[PDB]
Amino acid sequence: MISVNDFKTGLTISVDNAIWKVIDFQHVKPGKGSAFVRSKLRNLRTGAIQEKTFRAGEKVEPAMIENRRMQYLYADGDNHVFMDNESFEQTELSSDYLKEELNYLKEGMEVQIQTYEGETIGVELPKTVELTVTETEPGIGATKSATVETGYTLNVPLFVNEGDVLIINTGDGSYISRG
Repeated sequence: MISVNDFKTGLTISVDNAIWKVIDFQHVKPGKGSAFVRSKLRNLRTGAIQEKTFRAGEKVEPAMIENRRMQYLYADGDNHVFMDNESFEQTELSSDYLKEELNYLKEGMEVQIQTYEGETIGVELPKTVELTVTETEPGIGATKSATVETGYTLNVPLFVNEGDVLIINTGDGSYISRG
């Protein structure tokens, strides 16, 4: 493990049943005695920030995060199958893990998946996506509702027609323009 005398910005560690990144830290020398570390840690699941103190002799546990470039192949009922671009290994993720991301995912999309000791900790989508309109009122600074091919519904300009391709921001869910 990591000694209190060997910290640096950016180390990844496991402590108190969470995984964390060292954002900043101070190496403390108390008078003439035994040194310790006060660290600022970011939780790699939630983004919360907490202070943690490591005392001399403690032996902090390292954490290895795997980051993989993957392709979404297709849905298999409740299973969503992704392929590793380098190895061709397949991973199956569930709708109940991907609840919000399914508003935007479509067959063929490239994603990045992060894993810690077998657990899946994140899926990073493209920043924008192109999705077709399956339901909206016909055309005849005002908006109307539209449903796209994933089931996602959003507000769009009055000129949009069923079958149009929309460019949508995956961060805030908003309409950008037509494709």
